[PDB]
Amino acid sequence: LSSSCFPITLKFVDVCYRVKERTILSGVTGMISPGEFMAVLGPSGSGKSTLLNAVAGRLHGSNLTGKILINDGKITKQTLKRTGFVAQDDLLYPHLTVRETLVFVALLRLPRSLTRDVKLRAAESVISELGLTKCENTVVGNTFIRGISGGERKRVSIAHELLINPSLLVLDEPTSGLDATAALRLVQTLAGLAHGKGKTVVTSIHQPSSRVFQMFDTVLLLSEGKCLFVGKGRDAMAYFESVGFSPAFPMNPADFLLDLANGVCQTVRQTLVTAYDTLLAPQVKTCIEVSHFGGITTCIATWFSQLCILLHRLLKERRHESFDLLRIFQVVAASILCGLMWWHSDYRDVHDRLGLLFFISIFWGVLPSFNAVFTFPQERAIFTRERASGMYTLSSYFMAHVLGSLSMELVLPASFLTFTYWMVYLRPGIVPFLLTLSVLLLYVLASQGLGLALGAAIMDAKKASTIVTVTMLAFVLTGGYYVNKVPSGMVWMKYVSTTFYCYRLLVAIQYGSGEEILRMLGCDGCRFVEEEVIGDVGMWTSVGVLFLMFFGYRVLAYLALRRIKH
Amino acid sequence: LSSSCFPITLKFVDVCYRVKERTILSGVTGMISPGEFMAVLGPSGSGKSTLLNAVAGRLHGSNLTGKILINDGKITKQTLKRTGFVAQDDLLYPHLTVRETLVFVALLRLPRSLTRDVKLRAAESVISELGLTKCENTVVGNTFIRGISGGERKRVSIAHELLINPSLLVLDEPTSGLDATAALRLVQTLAGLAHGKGKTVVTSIHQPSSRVFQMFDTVLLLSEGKCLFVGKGRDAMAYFESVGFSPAFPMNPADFLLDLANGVCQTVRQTLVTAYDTLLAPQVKTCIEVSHFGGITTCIATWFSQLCILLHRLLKERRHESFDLLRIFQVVAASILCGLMWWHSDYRDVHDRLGLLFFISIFWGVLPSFNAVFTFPQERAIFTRERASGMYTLSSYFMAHVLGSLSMELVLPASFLTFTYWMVYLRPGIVPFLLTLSVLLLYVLASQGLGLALGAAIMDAKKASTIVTVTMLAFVLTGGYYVNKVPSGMVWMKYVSTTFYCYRLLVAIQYGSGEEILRMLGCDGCRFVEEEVIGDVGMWTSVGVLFLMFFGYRVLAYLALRRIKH
Repeated sequence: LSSSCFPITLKFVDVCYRVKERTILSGVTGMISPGEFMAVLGPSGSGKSTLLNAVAGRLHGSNLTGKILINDGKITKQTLKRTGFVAQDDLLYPHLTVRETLVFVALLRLPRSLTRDVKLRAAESVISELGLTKCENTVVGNTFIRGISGGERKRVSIAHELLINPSLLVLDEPTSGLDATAALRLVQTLAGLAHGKGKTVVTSIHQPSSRVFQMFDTVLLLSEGKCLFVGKGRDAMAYFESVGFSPAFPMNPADFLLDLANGVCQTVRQTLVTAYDTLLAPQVKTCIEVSHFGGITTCIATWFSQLCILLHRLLKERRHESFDLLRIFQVVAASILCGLMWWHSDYRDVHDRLGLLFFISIFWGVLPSFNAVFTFPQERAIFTRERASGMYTLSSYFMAHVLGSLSMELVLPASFLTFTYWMVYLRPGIVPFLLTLSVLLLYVLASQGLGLALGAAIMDAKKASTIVTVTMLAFVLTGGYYVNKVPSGMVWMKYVSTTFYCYRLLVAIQYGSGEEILRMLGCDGCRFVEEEVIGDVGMWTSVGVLFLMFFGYRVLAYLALRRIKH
Repeated sequence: LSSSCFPITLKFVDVCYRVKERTILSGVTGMISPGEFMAVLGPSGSGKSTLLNAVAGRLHGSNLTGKILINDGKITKQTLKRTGFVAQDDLLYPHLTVRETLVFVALLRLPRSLTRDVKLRAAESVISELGLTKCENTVVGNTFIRGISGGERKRVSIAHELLINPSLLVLDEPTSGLDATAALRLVQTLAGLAHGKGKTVVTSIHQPSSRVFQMFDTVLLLSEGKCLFVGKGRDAMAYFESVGFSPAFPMNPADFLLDLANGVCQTVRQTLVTAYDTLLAPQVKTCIEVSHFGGITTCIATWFSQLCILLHRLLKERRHESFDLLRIFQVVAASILCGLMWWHSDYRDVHDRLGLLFFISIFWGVLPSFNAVFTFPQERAIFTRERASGMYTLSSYFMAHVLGSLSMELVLPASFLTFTYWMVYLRPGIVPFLLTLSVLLLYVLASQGLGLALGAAIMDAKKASTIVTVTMLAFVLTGGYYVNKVPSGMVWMKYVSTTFYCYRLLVAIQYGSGEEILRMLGCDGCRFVEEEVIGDVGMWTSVGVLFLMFFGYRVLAYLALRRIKH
């Protein structure tokens, strides 16, 4: 909102940064007043992006030296309520629209003390302020999904920070990758935020155009971290002229200053360092000195409010993954092939029924585990950016993925079984169908948690697609169908198999405790119904271990995500 | 080489291009003399990239109008021996070094009449000319594999065209994506090719810097396709000044001309169109008028020379795919799991041996088919660019992929079987091992050709990874192990299965024509060795169909690639 926008007079004196002892900054000094649009200029590797991260307050410790002052005071936690940092990379969900993106951010970022209709009025007030009205119902997209323009993807990211009404806006190269005229209108917007709304905007332009440079108020030019010039942009050429450096051909003045910052001026970098420290840097240093200024029920309902908005956002986005048309075709074709190869099958052919019930165990253990290993690596960049700026606390983020995957992932196994239970002539009745559906859906969830835990432990999505393939290969081979005479050192491995407990449960639903197909076959091929259809584990032992793998593989996925800060 | 470089005086008069009736060009007229470096300026959507494609001669037909003249003559096939087009996207193989990239191109592009030591001297003469000596042993890489710089990836692509010694070099936005100083040294190189080597260079710079614009000789400025200015770049500001358009603030002169090309000059596009057609365009038009100028054994050995260089290049590149460390681990872990679950297995346990030999059939049919479906979609951009510029003719390209996949893809199945033949206690002897290895390697090749044909027919690598999964699901289910009582309408489907013929061949090698395990079991469970181990197909019928699928799936992969021009 365009009120007085409570003022921030940012100062920094003697900021020195050293990473390992490469000095990135070595004595920068300046101050940015309210209503001022500063542009930080400099070549690559000059310390532009490091000075802005120290201005924003997100490079702390003993690597940093010097003082950064917000209204003659240090950077507390109550000053970072009024500071907004727009990073260089825009991390957005591609399948949300522009209005849906900024409504969900306005419900998570703005305080809970406000009404819901107030927080939708704060999201429609940054769409019109940044000029996002014409694209507000268009999806965001990415390089694959076609969506909004490249200059409007930057305005969606500035709108994430403009929702909390910051007094200081720090942008890290916002015009990089835009056009010539989309980068001019972005600088026209950021200058209007400072001149016409009382903010303090500081940004770092990479290679300014001719009329882009005409829009800055103040310019700070860095060579390798030693700050050649601080002052008005219309006074930059007249200073370097009366130290002895004038251009020869018609230049963009932003091309002339970046020539001096390298020391490639045609007819000097250490000449301009001492020239700054004898004409201008005393005058800046006096300006630093002259300028002188619920209960336990509320934190539970805050968690359930954050979960319901995160679940509602995740369902509009992660339903193009679950119901991908190449994923539906893979289950539709498996339903037709399973229902044609075992069409009107006989329950007295025991060896064919057990290969039916084992193919269901292979297919619905390999397929949910392989898709779930991409869930957490794909959103590591969006989670880290949005958890750092408030918005959630990894308990509501994780539970919105746990609850949002019990919903989307159960539609396709339930449609597989409804199709191929009555064509394949499995055990008739409403009760054996609902027990077969209950065991299959509990197995799909217990096998999905194996991929969630491996994807959270190995945050590489390709290195973990190999470990879940080797793990599901050992689970299928010990599931109890391929090998009957297991060697003595390998009989333990079936008890950690997820496929072993689903398959033993499906045989107990279809065949019982033997003794009814023994009233169909003689024997009561005699031990072929004494090691295959009666088994070893009970029915309640097999159910309780599939529940221990449902809860246990998602506790391990939480603890894997808890250690990364990612 | 820096000789006289036989001169090309390119002319174009009244070039009009219309795609569907959007006019991209509407009457461009100019001429580029030898020893001249022209820069084509203009905003986006102005017809820069279309004028250069018409200059290079790669937009022909009736969409184009007007004349393009090379030394007062039309564009034949003998003038495109001397024209080199450097496109905007650089399509290189990431695992070759810079010297290996330009040696393989020098052996394929340069004529066969030369000696081999001459063609390595022509590849080391464009590395030093473009200044690629310091990076010549570094791999090229991409966004994933770390390699050479972004400005050196452009110099590798200019070296592809500088190998044939062209007289006319056409570059389509070469400084796009580079730095400020890497784009200056590239223009310094292209100006040295025109000024110091007698070439005719014409390029289209997107957003020139201040001193980049000082390096052009002539400038052609387009608005939407109507050519506002043709002349020297040092005379561009003085022309627009004396028609009534001077800038107000210090500008880069390339920013001022692109302002006039849009009609956004501060204080006009149709004003400058007629101003060009009344002062300069007569003067150009007179300059168009005043300027006035083995046997059948050799084509077989040319094919085998192209095959041997394409095979040698493919082995250095496609061995990081075949011997990926996550692909070796998938086969090493399957060897240990197969050798532990069937450790010292008994041949009298028939049902366990048949599940061993069927797991080998599933694993080595699913794994080569899925990897082969990415082979041809991944190189569709590099094949289309390099087949158009000579270099090969799709028969040597396809046979270098057929022969280069009988080599790399057979190492990992042969190591699987050498490990798990003697631990699993399969049939002892040198003869049954070599027959089991022969059947497995012929099955790996017949199953690899299924993925090659599906990847060449569907050039989407993700849509075809789904069809090869559905196809291999129908092949495993009809392979003869899961279902014994197949319904009557589905017994035909096993005869198109690749898995059916490998599995029937493995059972015939291990068990013979029954009758020797019937001397171990009584019966001669009686029909369990009469429908499982004796089967239906013979041994020579099963071998001849696996050969018909080896040759037949690669004829279909050739005919799929033959229709796309891609």
